[PDB]
Amino acid sequence: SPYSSDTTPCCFAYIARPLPRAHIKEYFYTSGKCSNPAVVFVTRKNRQVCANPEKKWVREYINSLEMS
Amino acid sequence: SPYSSDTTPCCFAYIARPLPRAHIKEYFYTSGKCSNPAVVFVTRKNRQVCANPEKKWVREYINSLEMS
Repeated sequence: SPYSSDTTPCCFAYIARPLPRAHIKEYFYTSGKCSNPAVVFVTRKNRQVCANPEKKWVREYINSLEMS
Repeated sequence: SPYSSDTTPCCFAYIARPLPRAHIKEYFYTSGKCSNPAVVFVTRKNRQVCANPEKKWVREYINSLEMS
């Protein structure tokens, strides 16, 4: 191993309500050292949220962020 | 469950070298949704590090932080 001496962002919950696209700084996926793979929406307040890719608005932000 | 819709800080690595007590803002333990329970030293740069309680300097910071 290289040097993964840091905590791992593992999200297991899934907020049913969507978040404000005006406060979603950046998100990212998480898995491997987690019970299940899920998305993580981080706002500008360093607030990490858990979102499942099986929603209709979750993949909406992931698609609006990773544009072409 | 209440509302744990956030990522979980799970540390599995253990830095062999100690950290600078002049940059250790605050630390905390982590477990439950993690493969193993470990400590987490967070500096002022929002840098989360993993430290095991089986070291000689790790419990040193945890004891110097949770004074009486």
